[PDB]
Amino acid sequence: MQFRSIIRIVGLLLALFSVTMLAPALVALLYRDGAGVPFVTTFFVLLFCGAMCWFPNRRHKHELKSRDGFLIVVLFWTVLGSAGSLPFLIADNPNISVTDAFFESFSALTTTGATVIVGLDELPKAILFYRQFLQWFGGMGIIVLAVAILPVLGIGGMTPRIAETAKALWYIYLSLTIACAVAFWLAGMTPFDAISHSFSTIAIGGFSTHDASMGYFDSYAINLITVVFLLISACNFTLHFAAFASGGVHPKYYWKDPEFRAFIFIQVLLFLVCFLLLLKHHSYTSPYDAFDQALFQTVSISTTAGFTTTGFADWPLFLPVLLLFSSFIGGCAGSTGGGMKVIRILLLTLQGARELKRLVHPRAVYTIKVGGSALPQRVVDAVWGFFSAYALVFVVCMLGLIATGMDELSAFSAVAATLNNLGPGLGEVALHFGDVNDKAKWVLIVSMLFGRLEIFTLLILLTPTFWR
Amino acid sequence: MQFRSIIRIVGLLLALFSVTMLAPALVALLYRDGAGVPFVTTFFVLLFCGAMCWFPNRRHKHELKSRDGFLIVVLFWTVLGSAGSLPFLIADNPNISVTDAFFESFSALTTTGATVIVGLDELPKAILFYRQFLQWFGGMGIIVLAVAILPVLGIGGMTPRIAETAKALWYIYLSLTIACAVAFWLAGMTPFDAISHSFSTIAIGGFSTHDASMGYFDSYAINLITVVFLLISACNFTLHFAAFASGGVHPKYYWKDPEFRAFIFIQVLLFLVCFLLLLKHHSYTSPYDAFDQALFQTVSISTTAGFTTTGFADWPLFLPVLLLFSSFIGGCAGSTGGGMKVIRILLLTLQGARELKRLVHPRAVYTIKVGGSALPQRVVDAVWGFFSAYALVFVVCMLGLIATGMDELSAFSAVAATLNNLGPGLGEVALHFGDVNDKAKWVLIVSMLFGRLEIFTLLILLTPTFWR
Ligand SMILES: [K+]
Ligand SMILES: [K+]
Repeated sequence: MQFRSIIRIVGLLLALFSVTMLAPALVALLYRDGAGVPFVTTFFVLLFCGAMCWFPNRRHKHELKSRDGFLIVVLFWTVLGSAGSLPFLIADNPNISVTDAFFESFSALTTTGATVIVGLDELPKAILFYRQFLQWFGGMGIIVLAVAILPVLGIGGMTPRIAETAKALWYIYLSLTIACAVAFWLAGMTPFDAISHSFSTIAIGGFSTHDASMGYFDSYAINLITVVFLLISACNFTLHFAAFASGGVHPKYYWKDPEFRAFIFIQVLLFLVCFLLLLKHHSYTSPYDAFDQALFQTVSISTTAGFTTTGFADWPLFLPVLLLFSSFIGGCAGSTGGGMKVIRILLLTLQGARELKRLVHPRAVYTIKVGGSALPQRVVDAVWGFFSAYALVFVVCMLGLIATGMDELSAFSAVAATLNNLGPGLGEVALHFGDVNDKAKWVLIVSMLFGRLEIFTLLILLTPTFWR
Repeated sequence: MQFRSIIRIVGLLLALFSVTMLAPALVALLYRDGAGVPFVTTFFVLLFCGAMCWFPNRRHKHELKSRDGFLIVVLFWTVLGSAGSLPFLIADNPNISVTDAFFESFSALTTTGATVIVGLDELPKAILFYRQFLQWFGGMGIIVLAVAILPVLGIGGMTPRIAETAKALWYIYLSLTIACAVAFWLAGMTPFDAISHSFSTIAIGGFSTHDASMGYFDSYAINLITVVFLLISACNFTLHFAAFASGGVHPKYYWKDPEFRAFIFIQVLLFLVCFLLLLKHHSYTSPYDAFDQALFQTVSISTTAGFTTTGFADWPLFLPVLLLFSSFIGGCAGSTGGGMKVIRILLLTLQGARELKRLVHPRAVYTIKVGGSALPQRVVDAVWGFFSAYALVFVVCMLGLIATGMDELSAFSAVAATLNNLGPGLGEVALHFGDVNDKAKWVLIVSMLFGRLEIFTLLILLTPTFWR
């Protein structure tokens, strides 16, 4: 099991985390205020803990088989998500509840995007920043996690070299959060509203400074930037490594990957169906606004990002509800997405197809292939075993949220907002957490843990056969 | 393709069906009234059609491969369900709409149990009978269909001998609808309310004479009979053939089958969780009533029967919603059930299990086995390919119902009531069809067609590769 060597990397992360608490405090000094003291408390609070899991240790046992790696990523999200709830807890200045602080933290970390703190428009910019930061960080926590996770769950798609992997990611990540934040600034976003939004935009997070997210400034120019960098960020960073470990070698590098392709078909089709139905029901008086809102939504909520510019005014009930299911897809694998990713669908619809044909030609031998042949005994089994589970989780979560207190259709929209790391409600406009049954807030946090770990990795902790 | 030889069995069925229209008319002569003339019109109306598909024919081409059988059972339910809407259409005495007549017919035939005609308490007993009959018939239509359907979709669980199969079923069927109807009569049900209820009870139908179904007479004695014959009927007739092709050879014949076992565990556990939560929230003042209602519900709605004695008074929101998901199981295979049957779950949870283990011991070779080993390349693929489809259907149906007009959570409860051939609503008490958006009534009819054909057999009609 090698518990020790684990607690050591926990102290490494705890400690490695504290060093972040400064960036927001740097802001409660620079920007106005003076009330970002709860970060400097947190900085010592956690800096201290870290080197107290790591000092009574110093024991690099490397790898340590399957049963360790699982336990690690669970802790990674488990712990650093709990820590995050400290500056909220402490800084009882934009004073929040405890479950609230936890929620607004885990949701911040997991690039989910679900808020319990309202009236954030006028807050301390050290606290406003901390919220966007955790998303930008968690955002990294995923891409490097979706490269050192393939050794386990993410198959069919080390110790001193996994490092020089992420190393590369940092750049793709950094290039984007700047390439964006600048483009956002030219849009006219205050520098702070350009760097705190370009944080939660690459991370498919969903957090905003403004209370009404991208309701923001009605600028088609901003809504055009976001939608672009969502599409980009929502598309698999190992394909970016391809376009940008060389330079102008980008072209067909993308159009050649089928998941990237499939994803593009889905985005065009989804927008089509959404944009056209905005015009059938005359939801806007200017077929331009139709274009604006339709295209933004089918992209932000499709990719499990979570940004919203509409209340869904005269929008046909259909469109949100359709958009609520969209979130079950969105985000190529190895992206910042979160629904059972693009391929898992792509595959699913192929593996299902094979099944109908296997009804007419029960002789012929088909083998599900993407460019060159999946593994119809093995990876095929993994996909539509994951699906089932995904649904089993969803059903238990909704059923536990319904017991917990809150109503039927809401539990529905809540788990759907959480499990796909989406953020908003989206059903029949009932979309606001925070003042939810408190027990329910926990069910919810434990729901977005499932969505981030793609179920198994954490589902397997309950197994009997994971314990020995 | 052999179209001809098909249209011939259609005329055989149409005609073979007309001969039934007399049984209800026999009642509009015996029982009071005099207004069961629309049955005798129907009797000639259809008797005529039948021998007009079958006379310009007489061409027994036998079997005719896969692509015919599929087309047949589709027509079976498609046509005989349309005919059924005739005595309703005609008998504009308990006068009904057209989509209403079709709905109240398809739902009657498919042992679904969803009604659009209200105030049926005081109606012509020829029409009241016809409703229960269609369920009793359709009830047969399923057991003989789940024995001459294994040659196609129902695998891993002919022409002059498939006959002497059903032959046997008729008896098991007949024994039960009498064994019951008598027990119901001693309960005190009027003879007619004993034979029209013992119709829709074996057929896991759900239809009642009384408007408030088994609200009926508050007798624990009736609620005790129904629950028994539901459990019995809800359990796989080829296991009955075992206990009763010999006699006292019943004993472990059941307890040895794993699906029968699995089903029993689910019934006890479900009732436990339901019965105990009725006492935690003090929903009844006499822990006896708790026992009564809890046990009835977790059986009628679990097995996709659909009978209800409660409105769900002080019942915790949780329990109905939990019961609404229950309907996705219920009914061993080769029963009168309708959820993706007991095994499909049983298997599903096993095939899922195998998947977690395949995360820890990626070397070891597991093979999902029930008594002696399913086919981890083949039947396993079929199960959780069916599941996915089941969910795909559900989602499209709910999304089409939501477009069609009706609201979000209702569409949810409607498709869930239709696809599992359940009958009632069950969500947050909003449970009444009939006066629903009319287009939606069709989406609903075409939803319970899917539930009865277990998806594929009709899903495959849309295929490209089914057409040549
Ligand atoms: K999000
Ligand atoms: K039923």
